[PDB]
Formats: sequence, structure tokens, C-alpha cells
Amino acid sequence: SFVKDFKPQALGDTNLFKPIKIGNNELLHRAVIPPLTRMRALHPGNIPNRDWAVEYYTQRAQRPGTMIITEGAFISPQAGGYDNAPGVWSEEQMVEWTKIFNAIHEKKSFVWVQLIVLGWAAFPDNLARDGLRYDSASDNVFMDAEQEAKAKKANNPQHSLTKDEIKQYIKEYVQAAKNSIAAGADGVEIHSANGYLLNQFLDPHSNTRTDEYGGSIENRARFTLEVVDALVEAIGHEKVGLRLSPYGVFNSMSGGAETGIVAQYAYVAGELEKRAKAGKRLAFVHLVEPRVTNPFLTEGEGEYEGGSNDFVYSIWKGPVIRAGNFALHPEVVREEVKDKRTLIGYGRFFISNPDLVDRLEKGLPLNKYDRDTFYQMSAHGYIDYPTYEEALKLGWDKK
Amino acid sequence: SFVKDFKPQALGDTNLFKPIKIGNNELLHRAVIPPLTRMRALHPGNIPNRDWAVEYYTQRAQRPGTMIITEGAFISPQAGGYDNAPGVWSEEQMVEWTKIFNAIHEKKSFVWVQLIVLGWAAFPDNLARDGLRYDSASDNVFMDAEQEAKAKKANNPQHSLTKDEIKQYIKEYVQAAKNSIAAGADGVEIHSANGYLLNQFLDPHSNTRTDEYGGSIENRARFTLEVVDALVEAIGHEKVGLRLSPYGVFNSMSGGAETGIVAQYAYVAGELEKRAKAGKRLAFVHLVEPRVTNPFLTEGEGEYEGGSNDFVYSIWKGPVIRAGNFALHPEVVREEVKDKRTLIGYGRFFISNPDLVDRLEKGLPLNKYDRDTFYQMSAHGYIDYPTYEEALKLGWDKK
Ligand SMILES: Cc1cc2nc3c(=O)[nH]c(=O)nc-3n(C[C@H](O)[C@H](O)[C@H](O)COP(=O)(O)O)c2cc1C
Ligand SMILES: Cc1cc2nc3c(=O)[nH]c(=O)nc-3n(C[C@H](O)[C@H](O)[C@H](O)COP(=O)(O)O)c2cc1C
Ligand SMILES: O=C1CCC=C1CO
Ligand SMILES: O=C1CCC=C1CO
Ligand SMILES: [Mg+2]
Ligand SMILES: [Mg+2]
Ligand SMILES: [Mg+2]
Ligand SMILES: [Mg+2]
Repeated sequence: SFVKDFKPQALGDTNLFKPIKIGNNELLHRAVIPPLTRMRALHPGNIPNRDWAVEYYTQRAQRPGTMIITEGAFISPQAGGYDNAPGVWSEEQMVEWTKIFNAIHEKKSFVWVQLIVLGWAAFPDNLARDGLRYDSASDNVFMDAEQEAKAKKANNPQHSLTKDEIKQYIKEYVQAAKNSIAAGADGVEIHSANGYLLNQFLDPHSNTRTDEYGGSIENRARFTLEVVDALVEAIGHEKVGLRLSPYGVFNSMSGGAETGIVAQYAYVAGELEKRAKAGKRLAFVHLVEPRVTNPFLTEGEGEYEGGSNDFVYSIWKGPVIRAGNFALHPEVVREEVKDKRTLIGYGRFFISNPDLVDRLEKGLPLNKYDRDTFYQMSAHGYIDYPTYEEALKLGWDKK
Repeated sequence: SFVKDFKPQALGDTNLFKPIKIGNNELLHRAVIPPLTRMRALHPGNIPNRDWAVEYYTQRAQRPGTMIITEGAFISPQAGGYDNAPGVWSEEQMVEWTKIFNAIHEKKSFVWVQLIVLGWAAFPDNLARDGLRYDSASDNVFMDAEQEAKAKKANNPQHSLTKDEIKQYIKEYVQAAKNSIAAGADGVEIHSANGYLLNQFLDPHSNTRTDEYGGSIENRARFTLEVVDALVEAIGHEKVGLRLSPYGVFNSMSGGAETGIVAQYAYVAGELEKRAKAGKRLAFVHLVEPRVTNPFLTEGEGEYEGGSNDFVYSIWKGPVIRAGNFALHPEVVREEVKDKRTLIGYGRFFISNPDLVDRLEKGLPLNKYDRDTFYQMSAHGYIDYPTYEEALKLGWDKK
């Protein structure tokens, strides 16, 4: 059914519908699909879903010139720990990704692979089963009591990475980025948000290290910036973006409660601008808004009102993608896109509306999403959400 | 005469005219006199002007409940280097300051002493004459070629402070703050802006140190925060404010050209909020706006459009005073004061309008200022600017 208490607004008269170039890609509008883990990849081997993934992405690529960022993809077995999220390290995986990229390109849209490394968000028992470590920045602070306990039970207690192990992850990021481009992707997004491994290094709660990778703003940003630099060198700055969530608390990050949090992220933004001024400007910075500090809370919940991402614009001078509770708030989007280098990521409502872009342009009702099928091994709630035309045929205008 | 091309706006219907408490002081409105060096102090001894200073401050205290921040005052001979700026280290000086504070209090207004230390902005020949060093953070970068050359000619080449010498300055800050309070001041403002000594430490252009006082964000902020902590301990957090100019370029600071500049100031703001949450909240943070990156350029010149101070509000949660080209822009003030913890500093137009607050409330014409007498040894252009009533009697409505 359609969202009941929503008053749509046509956004066709705003910059949301002005073309913009991101990296090598000529976008025809500025509604971006942010990375959305859906858990349809198959075990063993973390293989993108052989039955449904092409169709899922094809549907959501339907508006020409749409930028799509993939669900997070593991750079290596050690980077993983969810059996039904995909990877980008193996031939088996890349065969499926190539089909997905080809399908998106046939719709005249674009695709950027998000590269993820779980750190303490991984399931330690899955990792133990596969003979893998349970990794984080530190070994004396944990995501939660359940994760700590699971790790101990699995004889796999949380491990603080050595410098050599950090370097090994960097090698895997590089190879994953190369794999992605070779298979046809337009670029990659480095995930440094949402409390995954890179964020675990950025955040002083999760990073209690006393070596060069912790203990100061510059040290906490070191790993993230090393990944940025390694990927820029490997595949070019025009094929690399970075995702950050300054005010996020998901996966036990600090958010605004940490008085030093803005400084930590301002430093990262500054270092990206320094690289840009030196001739290597990333394609984009992607920010999760304080509008959504935890994406598994219903829209309007977990909204942090004590901080703004606006500071990033004083520092980084390139494109900025912003995501978080924008679908239900066209009045906010109308104001944000007045800035000519701002794009808007729509997550949950792109799950439920394959034709979201048309709906945004024309001010149409939105399909309600079904949270129960966000992570299911099913075509249901994945590829069977209707377009607006299909919804009318189903009588949703009268439900 | 009155400013010709100015269209005044009555601001009485805005928060500019709502009372607010700053430290121990119940302000009746939010128009603040920022620190304004006027060079009427007499040599020898850096003595506040025995003839005119009481009258100058009395005039500008005339609106009950006005917060006045004094012209910068040297904490010690070594902190100085301008013969006609006042100090707060000697009995002779404090005798005059006491008269000034008493006069301001008789008008039911308030007075905060700005404490300044010049560093590389000092005149090295004055310092040499008096047997004093020419100090800065570093010894291999200079304010400009003329200052470097003057220092060498005076056999007083710029000196990078030792840790012991930093500690000595801290002792002098503490004693200067004590002197100020004992003489009747309501509080002190620590000047860490405008390219003076503390700013010389904050800024990576002027601070090339490799010890604990340079080489990182935390290290560059160390001296400023040590002064904050020493003064909070000595006279209490409710009697201490801090002035910063993140985007300033005056006295050869970096401004927005330094990609790390926002992070540097965000760190300072975060450290103040951390102290506040731990029970020691400074009375205020005072920011110079990017509207004025150099206060000796005419209003509208040297305006940096690539940055905003708004980031500070995401971090520091106490009162914020903002200064820079606000007198000629009531339309901007009207928007800024919608934030309920924002005060507005009016500098140059408080020089020329002793009754500025009345003029702001009622939307009256403003007296033009005379830049030639900003730094003169004269009552002219100091205490002879008329109130609005006096200006009408002089026929300024018809000039
Ligand atoms: C089911 C689901 C899966 C997500 N997967 C990812 C992911 O793989 N990587 C990532 O960076 N963010 C992920 N997110 C966060 C979203 O990209 C987005 O920032 C968030 O949902 C807020 O935007 P929205 O209000 O438009 O949904 C996910 C969110 C949801 C609800
Ligand atoms: C003549 C003059 C003297 C000043 N003296 C000081 C000073 O002693 N300390 C300080 O922090 N700022 C000083 N400033 C900067 C002002 O406080 C203020 O930030 C600046 O003039 C911008 O505000 P405005 O546009 O309202 O004048 C001075 C400015 C002027 C023009
Ligand atoms: O980043 C996020 C938010 C929810 C899932 C991921 C990656 O697996
Ligand atoms: O801070 C400033 C700006 C002009 C003079 C000072 C202090 O002497
Ligand atoms: Mg151990
Ligand atoms: Mg169901
Ligand atoms: Mg020397
Ligand atoms: Mg003259």
C-alpha cells in the first residue's frame, strides 16, 4: 500500500532534477541510491544472488542517469562475517557482479561498489567456523555484551589489529577495487561509516590504541586515509568516494555525545580537500545525516538535533551526497538542493519504490516499505514492489 | 556625519533586545562592545589614559545592562610591545582601571578585561629598548619581512618560546586575571584570535614546533587550553571567556586556505564543551566572523565566503558572541539572533556611536566612523562622537 499520512511534493522544479557529473558519470538527476544491504547473497562463497539480484538492480536503474551505490560488499573473507552479504574477492562473485553492472548500464544508469569491512559488527562464530579472526581497532572495548560473549564462546575473542594486519586489509581493499572496476563498475565507495571497521578506528570510544593508529585525531583517521590513498593510486580519484556518518551511533559509535566528534570528521574532510587541491579530488563525500543516527529505527526516531553536517561544506568543496529520512520530507530536500553540489540519497524508500525517481519528480504517493523483508532470503520484498503504474492496477489508490 | 547609503532597521522586536545572563552578569540586551584597541594609553608604563579613558567607557556604558569587553590589555611587559596600549600588571595601571570599572558599573553596565599577548605582532625595537624578547611559537617563520628585518636590526631576532617561558606567560595570565577581578572587573576574555601569540600557536603556518606545543591539532591547542584551565582555576569559569577567529588572516594567520583550519577550531570548541559537561562551562565563546578576516579593511572587503562559524554551535553549547560587519547589516543580525544563545559584537560602529544600542533598538542613522583616529593620541575621534540627540543638534540630519 501507499504511505498513508504522506503529502507528496513534486520536486521536478528543483536542482534534484538538474544533471551533475560525479566522477566519470553524467548523472541526469541527483536522487542517489545509497548502499543497502539486503542479505540475498548465497552461502557458501558470499555470492550475489543468482536468481534475483540482476532484476533488483535493473528495476532500480530504470530512470536513466541514476547513480546506484551497491549494497556493501566484503573485500575478503576476513572482512566479512555475514553469510548472506556478497563479496568482491572471487571469480564466482565477479561473474554475478558483471551481470548486475551490465544490466544497470543497459538502463543508462551507473553503479558504484561500496567496499565494506565489518570489524566488530561481524558475527564471531561465523568467523570462527571459517578459521578467521574477529577484528577491531582495540581488544578491550566491545560492540556489546552479546558480541563479546559470542566471541569468547567461539574461542575467537576480539583482536586488536597489528600494523601488518592493517596493511593486509589495505591490500585487500586495493584488489577489491581493482576487481570491481575490471568487472565494469563505474567506481567504488569506501565505507567509513555506520560503525564498521574504519569507523571503529575513527571513533575514540572504539579506538583505545596507543600506536600510530590511535590516541589522536590524526592517528584515528590514519587507516581511513591510507585506504583512500591506496585506492586513488590504484584506480584513480575520479573512481573513489568516501562515506562518513559523523553523528551515527549505530554499532556503538559515539555520535554527538563525543565533544570531539566534529573535529574528528572535520580533520578527515580537510585531508580530502588537501588532496583535492593537490590534484586528486575524490568523486564525492557521502554523509549520513543526524536525521538518522540508526537506520533500523523508524523515520523520525533517533534524530539528533544537536549537530549538523553543514560544517563539511566549509571544508570539502566537492560533491556531497546526503542521506537520511529525506523521502518523507520533500520540504527539507527542496531547501538542501539549493546548494548546487548536493545530492540526496534515498534508502528505505528506494527499497520499496523501484520508480522512486519518477515519484519524486511528479509528486506521487510512495509505496510503504516492509521492514520484515529488508534482510530476508526472498524475492518477496525485494523484486515484487510495484511501480506507480502497477500499484494503481493493484488498486493501491483505494486501499 | 551619518552613514550615507545606510537604511537602518529597528531591531527592538528581535532577541537582540531580550535579556541574557553571561557569567555573573544579567545583560539587558545582546549588543556587546567587542575589544577595541585605541592606543590612548600613556608611556611610560602602558597606563590607561588618565584624561579620557573613564569618559570613553562611561559614554559607551550608557545603555543599562551593556556588556563591554575592554581594549586588549597586556598581561606583562614581555607580553607587550605597543607603547600606547594598556597593561594590567602594575599598581599604576590598576588605579586607572578601577576608575574605569567603577564608571561602567555606575551606568549599570558590565566590563570584561581582554587579556592579550602580542607574540610576533609586537614591535621588536620597542621590546629591545626595554630589554625584552621578541616572541613567537617558532623562530623560522615570521609575520612579514619588515618585522623579521626590524627584529634583526634590533639584535632581537624572533625567539621560539621554551616550555619554561610558556609557563611564565601562564603565570602572568593568572596574575593579570586576578588583578582584573580584584580591581572590579566582571570577568576576563582570553584573546586567542587575530594572530596574536595564542593564535600563533593554534595556526600551523606560524607554529612549526616539533615539541608538545606543535605538530598536531591537540598540540597546537595546548597553550590556549592551558591558559583557559589556569584562569578557570584562578578566578572561576563564570568569569572567563575565550575569543577565536577561525577564518582570520590578520597578522598572517592561515584562514580558510588551510584545509585543516576548521578541525583545529572544532577541537578547541570540543575541549571547551568537554570542560563544560564536567562542570566548568566558560561564560562565553566570542567568534570573529569570516565577514571580516581583517578588521582594517573597509566593511565588505576581505569577506571570506568559503566558510561559516556555524560549526561551533554543533559543538559548544553555551553563549556565543559573533562580531564582524553587523552594524551595516541589521538584516543579517535579525536572522542570527533567532538563535537564543547568540549575541552580537559591534566594533567600529561602537567607536563612532556611544549610544549605538539605542540606535539599534530604534532604527536610527549611524555616525560614520573616522578610521584616522582609531589609534590616535587624542580625545578627538575618541570621546567627541555625538549621541543621536547631539548629532541632530549639530544638524547631521542635514549634512
Ligand atoms: C536495510 C538497510 C540496509 C543498509 N545497508 C547499508 C550498507 O550496506 N552500507 C551503508 O553504508 N549503509 C547502509 N544502510 C544505511 C543507508 O544507506 C541509509 O544511510 C539509511 O537507510 C538512511 O537513509 P533513509 O532514511 O533514506 O533510509 C542500510 C540501511 C538499511 C535500512
Ligand atoms: C580599531 C580596532 C581595534 C581593535 N582592537 C581589538 C582588540 O584589542 N582585541 C580584539 O580581539 N579585537 C580587536 N579588534 C577587532 C574587533 O573587536 C572586531 O572583531 C572587528 O572590528 C570586526 O567587528 P566590526 O565590523 O563590528 O568592527 C579591533 C578592531 C578595530 C577596528
Ligand atoms: O552500513 C550498514 C547499515 C546496515 C548494514 C550495513 C552494512 O552491512
Ligand atoms: O586584536 C587586535 C586587532 C587590532 C588590535 C588588536 C589587539 O591589539
Ligand atoms: Mg587478546
Ligand atoms: Mg509480512
Ligand atoms: Mg635563534
Ligand atoms: Mg581628520
